[PDB]
Amino acid sequence: ALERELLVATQAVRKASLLTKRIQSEVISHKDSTTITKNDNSPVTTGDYAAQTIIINAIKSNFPDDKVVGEESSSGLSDAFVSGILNEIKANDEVYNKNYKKDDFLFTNDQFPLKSLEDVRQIIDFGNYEGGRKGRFWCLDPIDGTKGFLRGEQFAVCLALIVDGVVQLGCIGCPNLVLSSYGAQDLKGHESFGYIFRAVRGLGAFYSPSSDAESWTKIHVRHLKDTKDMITLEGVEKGHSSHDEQTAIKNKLNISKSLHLDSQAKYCLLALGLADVYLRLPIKLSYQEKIWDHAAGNVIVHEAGGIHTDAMEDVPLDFGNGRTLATKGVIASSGPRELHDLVVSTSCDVIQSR
Ligand SMILES: Nc1ncnc2c1ncn2[C@@H]1O[C@H](COP(=O)(O)O)[C@@H](O)[C@H]1O
Ligand SMILES: [Mg+2]
Ligand SMILES: [Mg+2]
Repeated sequence: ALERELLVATQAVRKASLLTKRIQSEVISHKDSTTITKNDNSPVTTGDYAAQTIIINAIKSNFPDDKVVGEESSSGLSDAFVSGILNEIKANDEVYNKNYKKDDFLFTNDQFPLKSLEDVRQIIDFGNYEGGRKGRFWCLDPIDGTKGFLRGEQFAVCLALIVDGVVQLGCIGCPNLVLSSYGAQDLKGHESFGYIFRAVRGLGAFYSPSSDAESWTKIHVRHLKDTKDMITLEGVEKGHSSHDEQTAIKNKLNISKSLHLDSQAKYCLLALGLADVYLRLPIKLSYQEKIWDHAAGNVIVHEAGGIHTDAMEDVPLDFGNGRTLATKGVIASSGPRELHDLVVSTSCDVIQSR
């Protein structure tokens, strides 16, 4: 089920994963001409746009009518900037086609050739769908955790397919994820551009070194019994979640181990069974989480046997509400239900105690 879509997603993320891994230090050193500030003061770089261009152009070459909700827009980009996006794509093509070309797979075609600056603008702007309750659409965060990317640390390339408001397929590239950093083993070929994790609803969750992406290894959450032995997953950026209220949850549950890292790589480590609880409580309750920050991990965690809800009500996340989630905060865990509900009710109590 969804065979073609899974192959398209996997290769699109794979090619964008090599580009963003390759760019990381060039964008950092040259963080005066490749980094733009958006209306909410968040950063956007040549990497974010190049990854969006590669993945939407692969989607459209294979599925010409498909709808895409992508984070970025080309509005306002100068020609000079868009020439830099094209150049990075072509430079990545020269490295990528030497080693990793996939037989019988097209990233571009006659209709969407990805040759000109106008092609780049058009492709980026096919990500302007607003989502919603009915029908099939793609959901894309080209670089999830751009601040992690700019710190030379973790970031992810995230794509999902949503159908009738439910995530059916997810694919997350984590180009800089080294599993030895945590407590685990790294697989053959992980060093060039990290790992790809993926899942289709009902068919399990799997991963592979990005450079391979042919041999897939099944993953599953772990099942620890005592919260005192568990490990939390939290972001690094203090403005993305309430770290002090997450510390209160940890103290109440006697949790003393925590991993901080940017992006939906966090969901991948939960799905691999390397940590137990992802916490993301909101500092301000007016914030609405973007669907592209959670859709790919939602199906991956579900298929790995975990649970995924908001941070207060303990209800499933609804990916049919448009570009954002109407609930407050996000919490995911290895389950079971008793563990998950203990974490979420503790979160609701801490938030209500403000
Ligand atoms: N005020 C905020 N609250 C929650 N998430 C945010 C906020 N500002 C930006 N983000 C998201 O944080 C995501 C990365 O999450 P993370 O790396 O886990 O901290 C980005 O893709 C942004 O959409
Ligand atoms: Mg951004
Ligand atoms: Mg992003």
